[PDB]
Amino acid sequence: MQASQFSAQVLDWYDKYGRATLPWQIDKTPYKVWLSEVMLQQTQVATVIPYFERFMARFPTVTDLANAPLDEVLHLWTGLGYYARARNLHKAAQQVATLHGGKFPETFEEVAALPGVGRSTAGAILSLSLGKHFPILDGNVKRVLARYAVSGWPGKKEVENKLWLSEQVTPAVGVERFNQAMMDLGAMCTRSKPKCLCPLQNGCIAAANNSWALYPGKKP
Ligand SMILES: Nc1ncnc2[nH]cnc12
Ligand code: SF4
Repeated sequence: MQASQFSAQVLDWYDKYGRATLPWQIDKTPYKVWLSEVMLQQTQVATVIPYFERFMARFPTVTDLANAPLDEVLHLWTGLGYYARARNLHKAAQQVATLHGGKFPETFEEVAALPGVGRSTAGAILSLSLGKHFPILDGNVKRVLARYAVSGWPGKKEVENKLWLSEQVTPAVGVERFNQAMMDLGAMCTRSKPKCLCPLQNGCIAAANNSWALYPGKKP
């Protein structure tokens, strides 16, 4: 499907079903988006909501998080699992306080340099909070794009580079809505039995061939 049509269809879909009412989607700031992305990396949205609210109440700013004892951060994280995220979260907060005077960085390199934040997460933080022109590529997005019929295992460098398709379909105008739409689409284009309610159904190769099971490829 033509890139221009891909982004246009996803944006039109988001405008009608794009439920952007979650806490981290209102009065967005790099800090709030970063915090939510880290919590959402390996935890379901329903579970994350109360923690996000608790964290924002206890740590209104990144400096408050940086100055808090690690033990307190880990205690509040209890129940989210995958604590390496919490440890990196605290280190990143301290890096922001130390290197950026407490102002969460708004430039890609400085964001990506934070512990626990990669190319995709950095792109998400800046695109969603400031509308900066960056594409994303998490598990949800890989699924949607792979189902352009990319059958290789994303674990392979060449396949990962191929998927990073994301750049081609991601627009600058409306990037915040498009990136959120892609994540919503992949989360609600599911692993099993996708609900091809999808704005890409008229051009998706997997849908046309009823072959979604082949994309993305599984670890060989
Ligand atoms: N923006 C987002 N909305 C819902 N689930 C997500 N998982 C990762 N990012 C997400
Ligand atoms: S049409 Fe179906 S398989 Fe294709 S992107 Fe949409 S949900 Fe996924």
